[PDB]
This record gives sequence, C-alpha cells and structure tokens, in this order.
Amino acid sequence: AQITGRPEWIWLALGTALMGLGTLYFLVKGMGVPDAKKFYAITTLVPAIAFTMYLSMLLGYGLTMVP
Repeated sequence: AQITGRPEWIWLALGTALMGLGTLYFLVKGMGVPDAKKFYAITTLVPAIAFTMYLSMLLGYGLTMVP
C-alpha cells in the first residue's frame, strides 16, 4: 500500500493482485492438467495479461510512458 492516500490506486493494486492470483492458479492448473494450444495458453494467461495491464497502469511504466 504505497499510495494509501488514494483508494482508487489501492483498488487498482487490489485488482492487479486479484488478476495475478487468478492467473497463478490458472497456471498451476494449466501445468497440473494447433491453435487450440495458443488459445488455451492465453486462457491460462488471462490473469497474467490482466495483471500486466494493471501493472503497466499502476506503476505507469507501460501505460503512462507508452500507450
């Protein structure tokens, strides 16, 4: 909780953590078990991408810096 001042930033961090957590479980389940492989990988990296997007915005290193 770096930016505790704004609850929106906290909500963002929470959202990113939620997505990251979900992606983590998806990866664990993915490993635990032609284009279907890519589709499945993406489906498993759904939370991974969500987290990356939320991080790029939270930190503002992939959003603020570049679109």
